[PDB]
Amino acid sequence: VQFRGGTTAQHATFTGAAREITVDTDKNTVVVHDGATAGGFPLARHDLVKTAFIKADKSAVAFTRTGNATASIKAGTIVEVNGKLVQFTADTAITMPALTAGTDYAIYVCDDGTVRADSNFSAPTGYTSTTARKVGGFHYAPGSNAAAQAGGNTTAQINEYSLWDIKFRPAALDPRGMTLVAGAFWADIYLLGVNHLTDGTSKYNVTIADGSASPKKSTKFGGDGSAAYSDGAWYNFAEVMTHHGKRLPNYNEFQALAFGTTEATSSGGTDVPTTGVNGTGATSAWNIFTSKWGVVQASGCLWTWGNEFGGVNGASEYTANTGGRGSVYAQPAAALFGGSWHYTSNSGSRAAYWYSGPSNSPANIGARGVCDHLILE
Amino acid sequence: VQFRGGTTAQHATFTGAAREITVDTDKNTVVVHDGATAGGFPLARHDLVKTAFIKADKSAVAFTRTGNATASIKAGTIVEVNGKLVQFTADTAITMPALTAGTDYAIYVCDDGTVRADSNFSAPTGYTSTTARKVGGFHYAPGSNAAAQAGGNTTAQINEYSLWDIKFRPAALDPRGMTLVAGAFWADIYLLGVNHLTDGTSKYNVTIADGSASPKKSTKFGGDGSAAYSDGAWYNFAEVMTHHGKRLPNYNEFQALAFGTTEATSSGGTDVPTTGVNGTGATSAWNIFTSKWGVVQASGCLWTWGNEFGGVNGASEYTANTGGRGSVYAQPAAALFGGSWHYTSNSGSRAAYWYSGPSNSPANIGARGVCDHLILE
Amino acid sequence: VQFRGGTTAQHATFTGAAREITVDTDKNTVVVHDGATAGGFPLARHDLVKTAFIKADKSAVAFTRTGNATASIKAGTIVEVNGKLVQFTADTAITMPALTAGTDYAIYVCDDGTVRADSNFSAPTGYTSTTARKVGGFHYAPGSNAAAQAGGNTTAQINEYSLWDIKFRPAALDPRGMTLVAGAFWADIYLLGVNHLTDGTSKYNVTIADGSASPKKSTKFGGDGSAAYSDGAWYNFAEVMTHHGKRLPNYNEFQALAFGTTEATSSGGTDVPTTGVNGTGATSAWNIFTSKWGVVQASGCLWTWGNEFGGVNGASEYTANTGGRGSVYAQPAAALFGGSWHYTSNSGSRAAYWYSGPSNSPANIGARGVCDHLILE
Ligand SMILES: [Mg+2]
Repeated sequence: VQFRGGTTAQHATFTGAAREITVDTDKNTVVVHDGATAGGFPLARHDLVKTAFIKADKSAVAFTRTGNATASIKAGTIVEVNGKLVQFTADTAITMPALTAGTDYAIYVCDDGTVRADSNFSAPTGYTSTTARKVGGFHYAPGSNAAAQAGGNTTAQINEYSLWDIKFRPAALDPRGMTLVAGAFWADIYLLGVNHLTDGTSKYNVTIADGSASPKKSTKFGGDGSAAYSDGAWYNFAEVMTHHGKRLPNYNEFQALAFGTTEATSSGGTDVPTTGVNGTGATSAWNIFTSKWGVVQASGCLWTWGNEFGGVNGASEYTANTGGRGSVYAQPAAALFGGSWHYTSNSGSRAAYWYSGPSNSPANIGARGVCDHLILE
Repeated sequence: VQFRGGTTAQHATFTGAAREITVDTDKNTVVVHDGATAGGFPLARHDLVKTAFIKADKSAVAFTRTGNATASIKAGTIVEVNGKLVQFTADTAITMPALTAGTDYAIYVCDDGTVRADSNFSAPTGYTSTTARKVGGFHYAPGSNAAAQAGGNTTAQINEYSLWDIKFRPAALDPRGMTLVAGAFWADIYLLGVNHLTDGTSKYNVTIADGSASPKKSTKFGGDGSAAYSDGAWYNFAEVMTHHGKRLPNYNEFQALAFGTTEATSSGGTDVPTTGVNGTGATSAWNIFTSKWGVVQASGCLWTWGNEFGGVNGASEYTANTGGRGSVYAQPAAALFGGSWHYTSNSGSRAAYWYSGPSNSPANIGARGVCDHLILE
Repeated sequence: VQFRGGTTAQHATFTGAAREITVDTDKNTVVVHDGATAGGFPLARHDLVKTAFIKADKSAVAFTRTGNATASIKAGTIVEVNGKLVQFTADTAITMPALTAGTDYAIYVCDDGTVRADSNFSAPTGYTSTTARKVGGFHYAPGSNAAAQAGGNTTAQINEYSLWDIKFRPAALDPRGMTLVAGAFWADIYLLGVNHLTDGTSKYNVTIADGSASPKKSTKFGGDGSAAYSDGAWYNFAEVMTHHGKRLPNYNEFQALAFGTTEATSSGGTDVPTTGVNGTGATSAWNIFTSKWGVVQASGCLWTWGNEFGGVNGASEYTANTGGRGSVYAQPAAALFGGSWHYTSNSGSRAAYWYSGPSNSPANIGARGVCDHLILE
């Protein structure tokens, strides 16, 4: 059976009988008729709804944490994948792989109707990137989020605030290793590592970048992938955050992201070399410093450079201290937040130090990234 | 009549005659054929266009203010609601309820083809949240926006700049009580109130939060809903804004949002206890301080904490003044903007004071929230 | 042939045979049936996918620069235009007009299946705004982007980083004359001009706005389109950026956008009056100062006001120096970035000067705009 049809031009002056259907041969679609409206009512090609992703509540993430190792996709979620509609009319359990402390996972909605997580961010095992659509993810943390203001524990579990989907996520290109702070913005769970080019800025159990162990030079600003910065100046850490679509925190962001840590407490000992791990000679375990949002080593471990200036100024004369990129005049200090291991009761979620100019590079200053919260219709 | 059909796999090697239609039984959709293309041309299921919202001009809000108490939805607006297409081919009047000074309203497009406003943000009277879709809203202000730089009047009316829709709105979760400043960002119409947890940050005729009447403690940062902060330090006001997905203004934002106020003028008297209402012993009525964008008490009433640091510094020694969350060193002042009631000709849209550290808490400092402008395709 | 049909209510209790199609006369759409599901499966009206724009990689712009004067639209791009689906299954060449140095172009996908650029931002020649859909654009620069840290050349060509589309673009209303810096945010290619109301903030070969040649007064803040500001104070430049949905850069943004310029080098001579053109008596041609991202006169030409405060403070007393909009107390300096023509080896991508209060207005300070990167699903 071949239906009556014609071009779009031929349809423009044609009024079909009520409930008559024709085919527009220019568009390769069906046109429904009502006995009254010239041109009828063309229907949409599936191609024009490719990547559709519809949630019942667009103001919240698409998933719910249901236990330390379990999560569900929410009722009312509709997903286009591989030419098909896949929907969930009730909260539906996500099939989990083996979960390993300090690892990010991607959540996929597949064309067989299943929803599943995997450590692989291209495709889950058993599927391809065609039959399985990445719609979100989460961080399986090495310990709990802070229930109050005494840090968390060392029981590996899903961080509820690290749940993201394609329309509810970090603005930064790579959403991995980040957590949503009070619903307002995203923070890196871990302090910046030396090998951030391959690891991203936020990775568990890696060597922390600071004034002595400088980060690798950004490949967007002349770096070759191997060379590190000559030192850990503010300029270099800011440049690295920019590379990854992030920034250093301001004071309002820092107090928010670090809330839940054990206040007026520092790591002790002589160093904090590694993310998510006890410091060298530490008197407090790493988990003492976990925030409400699951930010790890949120205070009392390393200072983070901030994206704010103020406090004491440098000399009122042109000073070439920017790594060969011009001079500064009356340069104010760049903020440092959080305290570090040797600062005893001065560390905390509002600890702030404004004496150090941006060219300074001591062993107890590193960085933590933040970015905007991206919500989409 | 049952059409020829089969699975998606069976369709992959099938080329129907030109204008033949088949049914894909995996997808439950129609496939159109052209006599040439194997697989044909699948059509889209309605489920995959749920929540569609299309405007002729996505760079502007979907509505036009047509009078003090009237507004229309713009021509070319197409809305999916309850499985149906509802569109407007000309500017179409919004059915209004009784309008009450200092109240927010939601605009709904309903499946019977009507567009209507209501004080209820779940559903308009006569409808449910299924048959009526919330697409936007506005603030019915207690007075006019400033036509020049002498404030506004006390004639209750729709604030044109407070019009928002789901793809043209404050980035903050709750869009109510906000206005778009020069098309650039949104500002709270009213100064922060004590009861912001229930009222939101921007509400007419409520008790203003300041250094003596501290805001309720944020429930995202340890608050129980009843307890207030011990004082009105910068830290506490910043924390409240974060709770609501907002922030304190910087200097560029403040001069923009306050433009239109009566410059070099203060409220006078001894206090400004309440939003949108005359101050205690005031020599100027509240409306003298309305900005071009309808920001109420924009200057000369209470200072707002700003999200900027600079000016005079605190001691260059560790000082525990953050409410038990660590120490500050060489802490710069946090900006204050706008002036307050006792500052005579020093108040204005560019009034700025940089002597007060963030731990200060006097009766003449409160806060105003701002957030980004969210525009979506 | 008229198909069986009825209202949506009549459909609710109707289960058609498998592969039966009916027409919902309320919706004017087709409903597919499966012999089991009451109500069947309504299909989507084309109206509900109007403006659909789907890319294979939503994290990147839709176009690729293939030469100095050529570009293609990427494979997998699907576009709704004039009721039709237009797609590209391979990278497809964009038809170019004559290209003129320092000019912005719009890219259109047309309903005849072609993709083409034009200097006109309403419609390309030969088409209307109905048959041709603006989907993006680019800047044809007067010289190359910096390949290293020695600026660029004077060979006119497409700036790859200036490529934008409707879902990958400056957050500012007008995307023209901007470039994406390290994938993080957008910067104005050119310094702010006097005639920014008609030209936008970023235009080639126009008179630069500075402390002597003040910008035209913003028409959103009392300007009439002809009057200029009394001087070039920080306040005025910030106000102009706000008008255009932009802001002055902070330090982290500035070092990023200016990277690639010839460091520790200034224009020389006595002035830099014009964008994209040699300075008056310059010892370095304009192209010496082109950044990696194609930011023109990025350093060593004019200082830009920054959106940051710090450094040396003004008197600790109320000072009416805001153009009649209140007084400032202990006002910190507003940052200046980049250096200017007379600053020899002190200029560069990290050059910063913090001695000048915002009310200052010398001939060697202007402004450059930045804004957020807008990525959409
Ligand atoms: Mg500052």
